[PDB]
Amino acid sequence: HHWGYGKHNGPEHWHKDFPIAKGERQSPVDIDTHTAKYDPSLKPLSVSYDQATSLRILNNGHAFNVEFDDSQDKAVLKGGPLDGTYRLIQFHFHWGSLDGQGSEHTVDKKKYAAELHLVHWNTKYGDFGKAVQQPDGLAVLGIFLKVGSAKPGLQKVVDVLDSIKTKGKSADFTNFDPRGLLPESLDYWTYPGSLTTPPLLECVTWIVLKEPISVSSEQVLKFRKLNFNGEGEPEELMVDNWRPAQPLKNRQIKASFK
Ligand SMILES: CC(C)c1cccc(=O)c(O)c1
Ligand SMILES: [Zn+2]
Repeated sequence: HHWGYGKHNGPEHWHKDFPIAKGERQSPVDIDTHTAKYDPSLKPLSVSYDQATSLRILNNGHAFNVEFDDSQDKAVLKGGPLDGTYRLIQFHFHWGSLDGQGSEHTVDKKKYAAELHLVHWNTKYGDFGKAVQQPDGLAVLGIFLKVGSAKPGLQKVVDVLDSIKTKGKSADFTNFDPRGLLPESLDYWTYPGSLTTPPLLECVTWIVLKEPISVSSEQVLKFRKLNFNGEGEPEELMVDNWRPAQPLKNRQIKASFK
């Protein structure tokens, strides 16, 4: 009876195994565009993905993760609110059963169909496992997905999903270029928060882009054909793998843009 996104093991239950669920810097949050503060001290984000090396795609039972070689500084995030260099380890999405929900962060209470998380860890901590123990360990770049025109740079991902339908399945996934998932603008909001799944550790500088990417209805429909279950177990569609907005508490969201 481990955590998940059902009635009996979903977000309202997580605090029993993971008490930090009710902590002081949990994610996601609603982004109130009118009360976010423009911060002129914030730097442009530096997204350096030209040498990114993707390796594998994995159904981990709650998402599909596209994994990168993080054994060197090949795909790094810097600048913005960060001090130091953060290496890309993996990206994944959170999505809904319907186009009107699926994002974790919301914008003036608006839910997008999905949210992309590009996960990076602070190289001064040496590895991801160590980084998650630290208040500045991770930098997650969050990008909203709306349904409309297809995102061509997403289709290679969509096309391999039928090979990792069930929990624990993996497939080789080389030469995928994550630059193909980024919007035009790197205008962002930023705040200190947490992993949005167990263990809910409070180790994340969130960087949420203002501009959504468009994906097609067919693209997101293919996300919804994945399974939470293992092969040979009863079929539970992998949908609604998002945590709702948490209390902002003693935090202010900062904007990079006016
Ligand atoms: C694999 C889990 C712990 C995780 C790690 C890091 C970032 C995320 O956005 C997320 O949803 C989940
Ligand atoms: Zn995530």
